[PDB]
Amino acid sequence: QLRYSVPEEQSPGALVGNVARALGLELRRLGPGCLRINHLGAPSPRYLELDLTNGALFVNERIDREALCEQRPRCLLSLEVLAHNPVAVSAIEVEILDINDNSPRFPRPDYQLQVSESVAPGARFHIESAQDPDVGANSVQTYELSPSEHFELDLKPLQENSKVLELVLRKGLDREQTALHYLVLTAVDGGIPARSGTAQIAVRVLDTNDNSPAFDQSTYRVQLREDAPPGTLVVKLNASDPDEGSNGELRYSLSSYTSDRERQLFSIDVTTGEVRVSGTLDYEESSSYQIYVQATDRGPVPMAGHCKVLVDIIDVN
Ligand SMILES: *[C@@H]1O[C@H](CO)[C@@H](O)[C@H](O)[C@H]1NC(C)=O
Ligand SMILES: *[C@H]1O[C@H](CO)[C@@H](O)[C@H](O)[C@@H]1O
Ligand SMILES: *[C@H]1O[C@H](CO)[C@@H](O)[C@H](O)[C@@H]1O
Ligand SMILES: [Ca+2]
Ligand SMILES: [Ca+2]
Ligand SMILES: [Ca+2]
Ligand SMILES: [Ca+2]
Ligand SMILES: [Ca+2]
Ligand SMILES: [Ca+2]
Repeated sequence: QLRYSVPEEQSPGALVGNVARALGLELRRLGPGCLRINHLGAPSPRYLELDLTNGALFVNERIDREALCEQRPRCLLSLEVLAHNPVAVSAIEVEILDINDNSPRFPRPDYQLQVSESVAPGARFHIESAQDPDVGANSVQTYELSPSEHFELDLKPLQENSKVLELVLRKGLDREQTALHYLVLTAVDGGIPARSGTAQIAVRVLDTNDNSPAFDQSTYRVQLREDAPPGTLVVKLNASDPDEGSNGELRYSLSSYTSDRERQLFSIDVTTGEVRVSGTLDYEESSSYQIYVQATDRGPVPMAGHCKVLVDIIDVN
């Protein structure tokens, strides 16, 4: 047939071709109503018009390839040119070229991802692909991710013109270090200049009980007078747990390894961690005491920290 290529979205009056010269048709053989226009085997609006004065085919209306052909790779208008004296029918095909007049667009602007802190590196997360109503090179080609030490993208060709996008955990997460990672995902087409679309991804690091309680010091040394009354404050122990909520909540207790006698002599407060004197003290009975104290989590798997209190009884009278 006769074939022309017209880029979409040209303003009316743009020249397509010289039809009369191409088909060897004298202008006298052309008249009103001599141009028929078809799309997909059905008649269509006057996207094109033929000038009877110079035999030129030109753009008569806005031609939007996206509306016409959507995602189909080829966009073709079928024309019939009708001549008389003698009667002749010439078929013309007009290809509508795609331009990069659309940007890549994600279905949503904001995405939220929940990842447990225990999740090990090399884990992979589904992320939704962007869409670009253009075709070929003008459609989505590459993705890039905002700078992150923890996450990277994997982009793989899948079919003819679509790709698989995967979010990959490259480095371990630590909620105590950072609880929320802000990521921007950018989709880019292959048009020149390239057009972009972005989506925000918020990565929330869920807490695991991966920290055990810890005292400021391993060992405490205290001098206690033997005549110290019961309820006397021996020492205030401070333990801390950086985990979240129940996982960082501590209860103080004396270790089971402590002797029965010491439990009678000494007591510790479960919440505050104040070690106090319970029973009367005798330097003759004992020169020293060794109290083992532990602090425990309220997490699903309770975690513990330990320290030793060394009590020096001071002789009186
Ligand atoms: C525990 O913390 C309190 C509050 O700052 C402080 O007064 C006390 O000395 C601390 N105890 C120890 C053993 O450091
Ligand atoms: C759209 O914009 C992004 C940055 O926002 C570019 O990286 C891309 O190449 C396109 O120009
Ligand atoms: C992602 O970022 C681009 C460029 O900052 C915005 O234009 C877009 O709307 C989204 O916020
Ligand atoms: Ca268009
Ligand atoms: Ca287009
Ligand atoms: Ca595009
Ligand atoms: Ca941690
Ligand atoms: Ca934790
Ligand atoms: Ca903990």
